[PDB]
Amino acid sequence: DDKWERFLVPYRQAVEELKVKLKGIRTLYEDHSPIEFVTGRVKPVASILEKARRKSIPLHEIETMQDIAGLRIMCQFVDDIQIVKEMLFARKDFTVVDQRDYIAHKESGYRSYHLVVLYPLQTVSGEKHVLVEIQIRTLAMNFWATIEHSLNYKYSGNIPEKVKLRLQRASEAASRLDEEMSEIRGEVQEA
Amino acid sequence: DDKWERFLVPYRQAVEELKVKLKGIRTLYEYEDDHSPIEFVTGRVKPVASILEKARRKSIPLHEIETMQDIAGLRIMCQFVDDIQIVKEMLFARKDFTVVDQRSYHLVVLYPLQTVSGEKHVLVEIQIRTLAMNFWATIEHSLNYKYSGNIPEKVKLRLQRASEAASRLDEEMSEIRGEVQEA
Amino acid sequence: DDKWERFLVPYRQAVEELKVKLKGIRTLYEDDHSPIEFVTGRVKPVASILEKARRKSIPLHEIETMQDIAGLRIMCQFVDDIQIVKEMLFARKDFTVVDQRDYIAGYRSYHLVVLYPLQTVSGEKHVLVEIQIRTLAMNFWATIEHSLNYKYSGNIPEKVKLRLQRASEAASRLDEEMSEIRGEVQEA
Amino acid sequence: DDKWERFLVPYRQAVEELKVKLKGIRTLYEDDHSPIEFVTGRVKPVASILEKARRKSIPLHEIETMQDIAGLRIMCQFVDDIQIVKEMLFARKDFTVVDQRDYIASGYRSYHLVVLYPLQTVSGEKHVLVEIQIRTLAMNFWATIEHSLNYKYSGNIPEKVKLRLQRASEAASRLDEEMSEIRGEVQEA
Repeated sequence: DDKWERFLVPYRQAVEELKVKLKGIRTLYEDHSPIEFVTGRVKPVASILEKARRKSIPLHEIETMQDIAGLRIMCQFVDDIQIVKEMLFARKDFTVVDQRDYIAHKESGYRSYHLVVLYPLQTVSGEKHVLVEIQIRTLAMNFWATIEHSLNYKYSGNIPEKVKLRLQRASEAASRLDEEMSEIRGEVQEA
Repeated sequence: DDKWERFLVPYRQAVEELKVKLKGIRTLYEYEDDHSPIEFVTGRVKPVASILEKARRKSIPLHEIETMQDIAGLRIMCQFVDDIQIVKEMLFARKDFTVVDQRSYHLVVLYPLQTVSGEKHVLVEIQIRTLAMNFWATIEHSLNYKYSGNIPEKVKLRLQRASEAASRLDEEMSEIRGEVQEA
Repeated sequence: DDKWERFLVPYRQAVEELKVKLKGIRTLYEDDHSPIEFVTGRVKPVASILEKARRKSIPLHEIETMQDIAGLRIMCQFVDDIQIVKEMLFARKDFTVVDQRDYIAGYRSYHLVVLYPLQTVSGEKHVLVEIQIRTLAMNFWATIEHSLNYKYSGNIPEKVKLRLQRASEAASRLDEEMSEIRGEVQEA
Repeated sequence: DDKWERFLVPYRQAVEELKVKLKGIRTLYEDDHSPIEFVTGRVKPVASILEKARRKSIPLHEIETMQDIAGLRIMCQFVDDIQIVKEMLFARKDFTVVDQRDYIASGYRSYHLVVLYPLQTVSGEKHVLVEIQIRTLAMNFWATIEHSLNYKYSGNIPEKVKLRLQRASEAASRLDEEMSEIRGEVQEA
């Protein structure tokens, strides 16, 4: 079982390196920083196994899983997301290998931009390329998604319809808040 | 002004001590693992510039700065409106400081800081807000800064609209929470 | 096994709170000489708790009496800094000192034990926390001694044991020359 | 003076990124003996850059040629670890080594190398020089003290204090020698 913890060591180190890197973006800006804060997480073994058994994964290719390592970048404004995206695409300390835009959204109201990078981790024995998922979200998107995640866990994937209807209303309310915020930003920018 | 950096030392330490304390609440829950009434905690000591400036707009003599309740400040952000009362009650029950005032919900605590030369009781303001309110409030504060306290009418309208949208979001979240708890 | 990590939660939080407090001392000083160089803290792993419980025959219902489930280490530059730190700790009002032992007066270290009034969700929990105060040279020697004793399962060969003893004497002489540097400057 | 802190921002970020990288080495090892005990990093204060800026003949036009505005220190338990860390650093591909100087071979002992770190910024890449020193714990202790004394006495320690500092460097060296023999003995497994 520490074969697991030995397997996850590079993923954890990739996340810590990328956290300090991405947090440097906001520091460099202190005008308006396009990043409010940054979090990162390596998937717990249980959650790796559960998803592997839910999506057809024999345990020998789990290394194909794109989100064992994950970061989340939270932005104040919707337009900040495109800015962060472009910064990430320009970085030379990793390469972007995949992306998908749920901002351009899901049936329940999930809003988030995803990309996956291949991070060239320097190890004791040389280089190891590890997949790291990076999501970019507004604060309001992140708030809604966090609640949805908690409810799906609490109800084991079967949220009762009365709660699901309200969750869907909350996603629209979060979306409207982001729209009003966008109007504020655009109006300030017509400087 | 090294006079300043020395004056602010206790305030900064009180904030760091209180941050680790309050962040421990969430930790206590999420082993548990049910719902933490705290989502996150931030803290800041007011910059020398902003202390002086506020001192001069409500007419405060330089020997009366230590009376200011918000040189040191923390902010506690909660998911749900109902969490705010839960956090409030937790803070009133803690024995490692005393609550001396209250009125976003804010309270002020007196923190018995241990220093090398003995004790120093320092005032620290604690604001408790929902995430949605914090988001609006951060933008309002920034605009108030950018426009030096006189926000233009075309921006203030949009800020009011954002405030209403934040309110609607908190209301839906509250309804979600209300449905879940009657389990 | 989930019972264990819930049991250790208060110990971890006590350590994190004490670390930030004790690191504040150096901050308060930094112009002058800080009696503290750095601060570390650790909660003993369940494995190590159980094993010590079995060597000093502690019923699992009595483990909470163990003084070093939670531990901090304070490292100082000079031997004289240790007395200064000791006095600071005895004067603090955010905990109470309940025990101490001085191996400075080849293992060298000062130990004390405090009772920390941890604020929890359900009220107060008083937790025992061991605080060791050491010079850098002392901590270095003790760290090596601990590692070897682990590698050799408590039975260090005589050829390694002789060198470890000479090393503790070298560490002690290093501290002595450092003390003389301090004693002279101080005689300003 | 705000030009100073904008100037130092990349240096600070380079140090923070390299700290997390180098601290990952020990983690990777824990199980086994880590050749690294701990890692610190520092950007030089404006005052100290300027003072060094030409008591050592450097125009502020070319401050960036200074190799130690950004600095890291790697502390090892054993003298033999230093060579291991050195070889690890030369093998890394996330920077390039551009200079080195060896005082393992006043009583000062330390191995130095200088790397060029390709910092990703908002405006593209910035290559910054970062000095990395590798020291035993006992060496680092002594050097920390000398540096503090050199500050107290504005760069010329009086000799009655300097003599003892030399005796102290010799005491640290002897501690390292016994530890080396211990390491040297255990490995003969």
